[PDB]
Amino acid sequence: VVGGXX
Amino acid sequence: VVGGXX
Amino acid sequence: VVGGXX
Amino acid sequence: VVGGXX
Ligand SMILES: OC(C(F)(F)F)C(F)(F)F
Ligand SMILES: OC(C(F)(F)F)C(F)(F)F
Ligand SMILES: OC(C(F)(F)F)C(F)(F)F
Ligand SMILES: OC(C(F)(F)F)C(F)(F)F
Repeated sequence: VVGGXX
Repeated sequence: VVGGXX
Repeated sequence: VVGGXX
Repeated sequence: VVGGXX
């Protein structure tokens, strides 16, 4: 899986 | 501001 | 600002 | 198998 942000 | 995770 | 995975 | 992003 991959994820992120802000 | 404050944030993060993963 | 964050990101991750694999 | 491949994955990525951000
Ligand atoms: O979630 C992984 C990714 F990101 F697609 F490569 C997996 F390989 F496990 F599918
Ligand atoms: O965003 C800051 C926080 F996180 F609320 F402390 C500020 F105080 F500057 F609003
Ligand atoms: O992305 C960060 C967060 F999470 F919003 F605090 C930044 F401080 F950089 F805005
Ligand atoms: O996921 C691989 C791919 F990319 F299809 F070749 C596997 F060899 F494992 F199928």
